[PDB]
Amino acid sequence: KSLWELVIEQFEDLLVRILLLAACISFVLAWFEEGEETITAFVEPFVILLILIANAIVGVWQERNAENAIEALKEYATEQDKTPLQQKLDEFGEQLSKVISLICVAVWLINIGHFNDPVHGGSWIRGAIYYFKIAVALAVAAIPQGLPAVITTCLALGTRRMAKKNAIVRSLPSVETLGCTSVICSDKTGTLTTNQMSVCKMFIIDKVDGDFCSLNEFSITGSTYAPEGEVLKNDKPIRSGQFDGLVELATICALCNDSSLDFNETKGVYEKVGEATETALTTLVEKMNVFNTEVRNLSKVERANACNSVIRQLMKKEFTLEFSRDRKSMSVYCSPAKSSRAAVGNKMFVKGAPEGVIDRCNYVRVGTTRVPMTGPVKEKILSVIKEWGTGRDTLRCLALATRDTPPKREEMVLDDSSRFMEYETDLTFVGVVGMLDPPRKEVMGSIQLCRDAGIRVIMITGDNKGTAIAICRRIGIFGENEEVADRAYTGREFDDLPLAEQREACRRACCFARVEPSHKSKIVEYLQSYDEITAMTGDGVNDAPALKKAEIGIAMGSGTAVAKTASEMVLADDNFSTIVAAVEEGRAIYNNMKQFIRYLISSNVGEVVCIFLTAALGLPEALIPVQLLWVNLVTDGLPATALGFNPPDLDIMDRPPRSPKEPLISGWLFFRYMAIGGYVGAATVGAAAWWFMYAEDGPGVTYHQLTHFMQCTEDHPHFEGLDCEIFEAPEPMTMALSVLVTIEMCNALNSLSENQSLMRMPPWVNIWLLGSICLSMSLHFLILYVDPLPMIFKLKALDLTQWLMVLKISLPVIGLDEILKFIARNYLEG
Ligand SMILES: CCCCCCCC/C=C\CCCCCCCC(=O)OC[C@H](COP(=O)(O)OCC[N+](C)(C)C)OC(=O)CCCCCCC/C=C\CCCCCCCC
Ligand SMILES: [Ca+2]
Ligand SMILES: [Ca+2]
Ligand SMILES: [K+]
Repeated sequence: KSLWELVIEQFEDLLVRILLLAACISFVLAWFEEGEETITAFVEPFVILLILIANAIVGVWQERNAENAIEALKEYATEQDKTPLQQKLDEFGEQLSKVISLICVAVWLINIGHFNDPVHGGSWIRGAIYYFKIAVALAVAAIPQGLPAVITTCLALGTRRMAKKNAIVRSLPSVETLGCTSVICSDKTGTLTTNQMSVCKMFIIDKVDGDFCSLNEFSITGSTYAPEGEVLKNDKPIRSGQFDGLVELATICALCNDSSLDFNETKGVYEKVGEATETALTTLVEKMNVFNTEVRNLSKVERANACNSVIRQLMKKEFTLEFSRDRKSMSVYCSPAKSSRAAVGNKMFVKGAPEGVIDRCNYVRVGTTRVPMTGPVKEKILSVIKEWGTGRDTLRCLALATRDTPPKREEMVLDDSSRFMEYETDLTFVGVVGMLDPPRKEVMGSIQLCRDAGIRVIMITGDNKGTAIAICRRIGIFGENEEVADRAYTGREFDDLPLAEQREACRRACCFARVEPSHKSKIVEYLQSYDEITAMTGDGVNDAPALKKAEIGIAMGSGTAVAKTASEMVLADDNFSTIVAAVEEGRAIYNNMKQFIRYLISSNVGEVVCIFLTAALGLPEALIPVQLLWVNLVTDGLPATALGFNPPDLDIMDRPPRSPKEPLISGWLFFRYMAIGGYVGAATVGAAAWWFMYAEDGPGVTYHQLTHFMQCTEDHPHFEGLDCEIFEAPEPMTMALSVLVTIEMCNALNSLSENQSLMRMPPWVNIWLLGSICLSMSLHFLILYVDPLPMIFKLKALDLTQWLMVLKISLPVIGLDEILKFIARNYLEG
């Protein structure tokens, strides 16, 4: 059950029922009076009922549009769980219910002296019932009904829109927190950058003298997974079969990888089989072709695996050593089979992260030579390792080596992967392949959007800290000259920090490189310590316990279904930009709720000001009960509902993330409610008071007469030349009514955005609201001009002259908010 539904939606229904009851009591009592057997006696109950029918029709169509949105999305627990927002809306509704109740009792109490008035027949009871019908009808009107159905729509409206932007939400209460997101922690590879990495640069050993180590760098072209491209040396097109060093490197590439290149004929472009990393080497082999096999004549469907198949028989893989996270490399054992190359012994190819394959290296091959890995051969090639991955391109270096004297196959463990590393201690060295994946377009811009939004991004990659930082500088996470030695840590560094110092690091960090699986859950632990709403991404099962600890666990479309199920939202895009585009939508929905609430509260305040003002001033009452019901049906109805179709605001990603601690209504916003409320409630009684004092063929009276109108029968000398029954005239009541309905249709236009002016976001930015306004307006004109109708609601037709007065009075309500929305943008926001 819902506390808001119980105290507002249901309470409003009982009020209508007891209102109708009050009507039918007046019906029975209007029999014992004389001349009251007229055919007007049934009219009032017949209207309160007839309006209740239309108010119900609105309810049905408002519920039918809500259940459809939820179902259209779905198509294509000991009762103790509620969102902080749901706890606030239920606290709100309880206050509104209580406040309106006191307010309406006060309406009935301030009219005690008006009970025995001659207008009621001179009976105290007959008047005491009337003002009861007033207070109750006001209570029905004042109540902001329809909230849950409008939210339910918006909640599913954005969800359909998020799915359009590849953002697939697991749960619905999740999207509320998406807008409150403070920190977005995301994996670099696959998300912040596409998985289309190819080998663009590569270098090997050229000439070696003590402290004179020379390198032979190469630059390959064609960063697509295709043999399209030629290897270049010093910007000079040279065949790969011109250097003996490329021979050894190409050999390891095609033998250590388990990646194929199935050219899909229907695609037209070469595709990828296996892993993205290893696939690049396969494309590298074809683009090099040191064997100088016939290339062009081989068809598109086989060329990709052509030069790759030349080595499939040159040697043959015996067994392949698996990858281990500790060693950070992998190896194959290849005794030359079917090639008569077994006479020249057998070798062992390895492939992995530089440092591991260099520290555990003792020899450096020079084309077809062997040299003991000394000092200069190490530091003067690892300088290139650094300057490659730290430059403009930010390459992912991958050292390639070979073991000329491998341990016997008669001695090898397989159940223990930690032993694998010990089989790779002594080996030669060939070269290193520079490899890059490109960051997605405008991630740098999507990073920017977060910064403006006050949302912090934290990168979690597997690169070294040097290139990890270089990546952040490329995508604007870090400044090009900012000292980031305080905002970037590694697995070894973060663990070497004091426990209390570690959480302090998470208050400033934006990058993490070479990270243990346990750190992700350990970072969320620290981010939650600073009370930050954390959106964490993941792909592996190592991320699984972290996607439950984080506020918004974010999975991957290409990721395993284990994380996709145990998350709150899944990226079918595998894009980082999808994360923030879904954050934006989370904010857009909450704003749409605040526009809905603002319109109702502000307007309905005036409706309460209206009744209280005329009573406190001494003016003839502006509204009878059945008119108050018409105000509600027309303003609290379709126009307010269509407010849930407002477009996303403009100042949406510039304001800081909304805290769950923030009250539902701020101080300024409450004042803003009262101000607009204050005006419409005064502008409506000033409309009726205008008919009296200043209107043409509206009996011009002094303000003093109008205030003391009850003495008209007595004060003949003070009310000379006037008719006492003119204070019961329908024209002023029509002016008050027409203004109130118009000024609320104008106030609806104020709720297309919270702070953006109507100049920035025009009234036609929401067509559904325009139609709603048109409908309510035409419906009001129907009551005024279709002859049986004005008699019923005690109204008279308005001519063009006094319809313009309605405009002159109403339209400034747009003017007032524009004054306030100006102050909000320029004196509060920024
Ligand atoms: C016959 C009956 C009258 C009917 C009235 C209908 C109201 C019409 C609604 C809108 C008309 C706006 C046209 C004005 C042209 C300005 C263009 C526009 O684009 O405007 C943008 C600017 C502010 O924008 P900014 O933030 O970018 O510049 C701030 C940035 N910086 C500080 C660097 C400059 O102008 C703003 O929007 C300010 C807009 C305020 C204009 C209305 C104010 C008139 C005064 C009173 C009317 C209501 C009184 C009720 C009670 C009042 C009590 C106080
Ligand atoms: Ca209402
Ligand atoms: Ca209203
Ligand atoms: K979670």
